[PDB]
Amino acid sequence: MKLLVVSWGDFERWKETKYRFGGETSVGPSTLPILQKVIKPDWTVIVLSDTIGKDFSSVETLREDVRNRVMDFLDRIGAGREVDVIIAPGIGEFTHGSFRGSAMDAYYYVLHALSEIIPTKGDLEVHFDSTHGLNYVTLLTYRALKDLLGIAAVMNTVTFYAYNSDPFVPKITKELNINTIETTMVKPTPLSEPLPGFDEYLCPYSMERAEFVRLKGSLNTLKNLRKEKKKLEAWIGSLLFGLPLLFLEEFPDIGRLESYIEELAETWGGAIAVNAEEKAVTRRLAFGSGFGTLVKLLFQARITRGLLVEEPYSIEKLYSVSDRLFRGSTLQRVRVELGKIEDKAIKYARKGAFPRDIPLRDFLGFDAANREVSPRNVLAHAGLEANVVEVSMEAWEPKRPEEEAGRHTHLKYTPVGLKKVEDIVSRALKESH
Amino acid sequence: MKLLVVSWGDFERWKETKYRFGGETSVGPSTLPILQKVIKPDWTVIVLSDTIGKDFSSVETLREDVRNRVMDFLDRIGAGREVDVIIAPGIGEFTHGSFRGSAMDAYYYVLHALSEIIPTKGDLEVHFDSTHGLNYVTLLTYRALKDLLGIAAVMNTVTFYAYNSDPFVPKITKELNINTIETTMVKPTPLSEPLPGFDEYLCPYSMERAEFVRLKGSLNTLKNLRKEKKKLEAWIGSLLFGLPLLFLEEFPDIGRLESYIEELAETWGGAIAVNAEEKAVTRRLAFGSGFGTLVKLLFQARITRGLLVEEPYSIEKLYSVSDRLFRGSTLQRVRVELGKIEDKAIKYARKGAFPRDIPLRDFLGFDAANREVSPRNVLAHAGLEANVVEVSMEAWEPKRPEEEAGRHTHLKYTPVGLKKVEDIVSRALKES
DNA sequence: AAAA
DNA sequence: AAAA
Repeated sequence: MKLLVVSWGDFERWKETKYRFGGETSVGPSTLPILQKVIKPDWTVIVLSDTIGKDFSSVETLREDVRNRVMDFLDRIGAGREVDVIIAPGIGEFTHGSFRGSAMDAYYYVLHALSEIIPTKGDLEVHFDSTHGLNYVTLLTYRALKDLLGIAAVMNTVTFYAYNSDPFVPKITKELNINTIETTMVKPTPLSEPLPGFDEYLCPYSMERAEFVRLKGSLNTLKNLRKEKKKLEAWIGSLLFGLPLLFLEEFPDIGRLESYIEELAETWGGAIAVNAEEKAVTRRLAFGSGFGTLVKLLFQARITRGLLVEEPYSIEKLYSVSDRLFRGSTLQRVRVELGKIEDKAIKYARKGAFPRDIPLRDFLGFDAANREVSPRNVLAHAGLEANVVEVSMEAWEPKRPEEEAGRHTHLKYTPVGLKKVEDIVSRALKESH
Repeated sequence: MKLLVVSWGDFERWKETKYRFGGETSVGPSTLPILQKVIKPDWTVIVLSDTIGKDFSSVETLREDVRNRVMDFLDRIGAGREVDVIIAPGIGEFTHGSFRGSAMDAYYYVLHALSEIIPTKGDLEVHFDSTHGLNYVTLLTYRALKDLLGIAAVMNTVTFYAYNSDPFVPKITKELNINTIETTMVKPTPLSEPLPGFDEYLCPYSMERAEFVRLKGSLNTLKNLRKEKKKLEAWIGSLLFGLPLLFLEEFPDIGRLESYIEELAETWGGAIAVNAEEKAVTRRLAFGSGFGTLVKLLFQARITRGLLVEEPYSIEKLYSVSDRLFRGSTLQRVRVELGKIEDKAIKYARKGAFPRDIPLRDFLGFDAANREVSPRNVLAHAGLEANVVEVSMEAWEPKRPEEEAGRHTHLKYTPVGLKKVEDIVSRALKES
């Protein structure tokens, strides 16, 4: 899958010129048709400001205005119609109207928008054109694009290209070259944020104290997230710290996450007052970092959902999950920890012993010296700490126990053990931020 | 230490407006004084396109012309004397001149320029303004800033703020708000890319390929990296994978890296052909990714230079280094591995035993026929693998061995061991 | 806790 | 809001 994103300003104010790209040449007011010809994308994404709209009779009338205007422009230029248009919440006081709100709303809106567009299965080749864009929309789109591709890179190969044209001077210009200003193999960056406090999901921009308190107080998200917070932070830490069993046991509910993001996005959408007479759009609620963290969390869940399996978790399963999620010394320490339990399972099996629901400490034959559960031992042993994990060997007739022990040996956090791991991994994720 | 960086285009064509920022107000043509007034920066940086240069005699009368007119404009609105001015190489075909070259040369030049300005000690509060910026220069300056602060974040606390004002619209404009577009705690990202092939340090933009090969041949830098490439990638791997002994032993020569960069820099600049009559700059050499990696490598070395402790490398010193350099699970892995060697060294000290110049396998007491050095065992055991490391205990009169053993127990790689580790860590960094 |  |  190849993906072309373009940051656009006011497209009706652009001059006809000549564009050079990949040896091909193009006459027109936009870089898009030559970008599509050369790159041949599987899908195109256009990101432009809300401020281009010229109708204030409704918020949806303001977006059907801007959309139709873009649909005309794509016909004027040789551009296709396989396109998604993201109408981002823009700021300022213009000749044809006024738009107030948090400037950071565009980041959270575009992040949320791109989250539902960027494919969650297979490799990504992403092309970003900034020739036509506004400074602050372009930077926040670049940032929102990168942050998601960083989570995509955990499971899949992600190459990122960025283009800007030669600068346009009124009449000195004859041909503009479309230059590659970036070419990057996106590094895998799993989410390393804790869920923030319940002030930083939706904030009041221009709203009376009592009215905001009623909206905030009405949200199912904040009520639910209060109790679900620790487990989601335990899962976030599972990817970051190299804990393959906690990844599986703490895999989040995608439906519930989808529910939280739609609820907040809708409260924000509904809190936009479009004053039809005096041509003013006021976004009376602003998105917080908490909304951003949730969007990223659900994206990481979608990216990695294919690894999840049913409740009996074998050492062979933890091996394969680990080889996908982890790299470098994190991966190799996990393989050594699974290896030590595997090699012990093999010894038991040679003797015709198949222990069931036994603590890992009793499985590996530890001393009675330490039963306390430290962050040191939890983090250092890929979360397979001796005092929290329970082991069960399903019985079989061994002929080559070296290769069949892995499938028949299962690991499980004790109900007490899981809560000790949750506290440690949650606290460590919050202390590392 | 608070830092302020601003992205500027053509600073003359801006009109008088007033600005609102953080419970203050200001009148003038740029946001810099009201930013300085609220932010209270210990230093200011200004990144410009060199395309605004008018007098074309040669390169020093372009970086003069622009620095002249920047310093005139900074007297007009009282920006003070605490300012650094980066005249980044721009491209295009303009009213008063023509600048040709690679679009990406601005990134590497600003990266290089920023690598020498940004403090390499103490916490950082970086403030960034995109109000006045060109499209590409602002985007590359932003990326250049983030790439360096990510490495700075390894050792210090780095908070980053970005600003862009309400859009200046000439009719119906009363006052523009300085909007905060970004506020983030910068995540520690240690350098995680190998040094490339000796192709991609300088590339010919507009140089006949026979001339480039001649020039690439006269560079001492590429001939010196030929040797060092592996030993430097091993050091890069040391930070990324949590290998504290390899970090100390492979610690790069800063004076030497300084001389590589300055040579690649002054070579690039010496291949800029200015033509006074045609009014045309041409940057015949382009900066490659290899130049960027060397600047980032040097910056990471400056950031972590304080940790290069005096020899020999004791368990106590390795703990101290590790406690500063590593986080999360990687730190605990390293602490557990130093704890294994420490606890053994205590058991030895109790019996009155102080082994000297002993392989770590013999120190820990290992079976035969596990002498093959696997990537698995080097990366998984904080690079302290039993077949590559040599332990020494300087004999002492113990009183509390549990406290004393850490100081008196030294670790080093065997001459053969270090090359296998270098090979393993270099290879692991390339598969990335 | 690698060959507690 | 193709160099506020």
